Amino acid sequence: AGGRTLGEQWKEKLNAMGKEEFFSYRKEAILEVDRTEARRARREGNKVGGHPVSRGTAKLRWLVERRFVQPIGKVVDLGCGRGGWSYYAATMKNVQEVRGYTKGGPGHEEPMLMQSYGWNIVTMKSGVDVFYKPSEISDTLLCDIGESSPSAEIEEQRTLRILEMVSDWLSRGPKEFCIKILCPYMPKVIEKLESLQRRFGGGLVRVPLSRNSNHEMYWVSGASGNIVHAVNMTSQVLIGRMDKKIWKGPKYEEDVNLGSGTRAV
Ligand SMILES: Nc1ncnc2c1ncn2[C@@H]1O[C@H](CSCC[C@H](N)C(=O)O)[C@@H](O)[C@H]1O
Repeated sequence: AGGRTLGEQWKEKLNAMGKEEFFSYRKEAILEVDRTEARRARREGNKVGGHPVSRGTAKLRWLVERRFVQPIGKVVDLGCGRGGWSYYAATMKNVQEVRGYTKGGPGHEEPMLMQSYGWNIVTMKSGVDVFYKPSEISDTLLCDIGESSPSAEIEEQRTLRILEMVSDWLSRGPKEFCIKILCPYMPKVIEKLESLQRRFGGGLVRVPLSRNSNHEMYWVSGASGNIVHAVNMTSQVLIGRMDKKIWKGPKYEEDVNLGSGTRAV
């Protein structure tokens, strides 16, 4: 097929949007968690109330509850940030260890020290650029890296780089995985994904907690099916939410409770 993909058309229409229109559209009909108590928790220094460190936790929870991924054994979390995913994985029955890597530093999130349930099996290391980290054995591989750009070409290249690095870690045998695809609608990214699906399996899913201001999808081990179809479906939904007559806003949802306490190691 010649011409632009649907996702590229979405991207173009998104780039043309004015400030006010962008912030209404961003959350139109999306799923959102109420982070109010988690923000007050952060500022009180409450590490034992079960409040997630970020909105990421809820996204991994959406996926795990639908069995799109089932964390087990040694979990590696690439781009762990504050630890939203690392700490949620540590709450999972058959997870034994969680190792998170993240760059940190100015402008970026440092891992937060929490006492959510299983906190004692989490080890997050800041100051790590994963593109230069030699792969290690894992049973579960998580990766939540992807910096946005108005250019789909710049996003395409970013995504491919992630896919190349992710393929390394996947070749070390993890059968459970969950990987953010920044820009899944560009032809080269599709080509690579389709190849990766042949070798490692899985499928691409859109998480409804994602904002309409991005087209991020997760390549997850528990999913299957035609990648092109899944992607186009998302483009169509995101486009269908554009140019709304009246903005109804997001559907709110309760945040995840991660509890507290250590677990047997
Ligand atoms: N090359 C790189 N190496 C390590 N971390 C990176 C990186 N590029 C971006 N990052 C980090 O990856 C993080 C992705 S957002 C992390 C969200 C996390 N899953 C959660 O639930 O909290 C950002 O904090 C960013 O600092």
